[PDB]
Amino acid sequence: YCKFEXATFXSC
Repeated sequence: YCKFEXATFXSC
């Protein structure tokens, strides 16, 4: 899986 912040994603 990949982590995200909605519209601020910056992981995975």
